[PDB]
Amino acid sequence: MTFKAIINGKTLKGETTTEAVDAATAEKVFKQYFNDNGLDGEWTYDDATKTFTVTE
Repeated sequence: MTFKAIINGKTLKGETTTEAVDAATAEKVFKQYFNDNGLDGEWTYDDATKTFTVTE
């Protein structure tokens, strides 16, 4: 199922999207992207609107 995760930090912008079949599918697919900045933030799961909230 297609999804859209958003990232926003104290003074850092962010915005992207990705598809996931399970709650872990997006967590395992993002674990490779998070390395880009090397952050340790968290991601929320909102199927009601199909959007994941993240704070860098």
